[PDB]
Amino acid sequence: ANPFSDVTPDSWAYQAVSQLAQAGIVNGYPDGTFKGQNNITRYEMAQMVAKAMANQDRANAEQQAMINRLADEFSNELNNLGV
Amino acid sequence: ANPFSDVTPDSWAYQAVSQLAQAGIVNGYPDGTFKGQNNITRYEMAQMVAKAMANQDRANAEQQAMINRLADEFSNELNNLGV
Amino acid sequence: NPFSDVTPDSWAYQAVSQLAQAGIVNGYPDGTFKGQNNITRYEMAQMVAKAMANQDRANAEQQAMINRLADEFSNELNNLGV
Repeated sequence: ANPFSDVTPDSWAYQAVSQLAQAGIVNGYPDGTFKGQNNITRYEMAQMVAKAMANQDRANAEQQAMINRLADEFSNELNNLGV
Repeated sequence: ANPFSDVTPDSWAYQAVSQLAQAGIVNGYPDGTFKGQNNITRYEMAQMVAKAMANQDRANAEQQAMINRLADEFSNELNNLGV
Repeated sequence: NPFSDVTPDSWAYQAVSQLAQAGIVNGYPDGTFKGQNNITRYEMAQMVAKAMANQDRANAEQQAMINRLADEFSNELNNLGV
């Protein structure tokens, strides 16, 4: 539940956002976010998910499915952000 | 407007925050932000505006007027941020 | 304003400095603690919130530092959902 606990590189959600960054759908994230094996806070993840949701129409159907699932997973932080 | 939708370089607000960065009033933003002509999210723009409203003592009369206009234009995200 | 500054003179800046050195605070921008630059209350609060998320790493006085930071940045932490 804690918004500044971590999401780890071995998790589905980390790998999802990292792959959406590979795709250019996630862009504009703080430099070094995907560097090495550093965790990402749920709050930072949610910002990346919110931006992907705004760039949603450019995703393939599989990526749209990833965004949909991420949006559920981070709904509490997304609501905090006004999304 | 979604808080993580994009503000484009043609918008008054984009150009104003870029000018405030050149002047030093907006500082401490992500590197990359004003290099070239890439979009900035409303949420990041709002963080830059909040910073300038904190730094508004540095501003000349015309810059203070710009900042006031910006705080209006991003009032929704500024309210989310607690500004 | 959550984006008003915290200076390097401040107890709070130095405490998060110390906790980052201790490894309790991580994942902050690279230029955060260098060049004697101020930190916004917003970025301070994010680091404090990681310190709370990791508070089981801290000893008694580091916990006391975390507790004091959590009070100091309570408004920003609330806005962040913490």
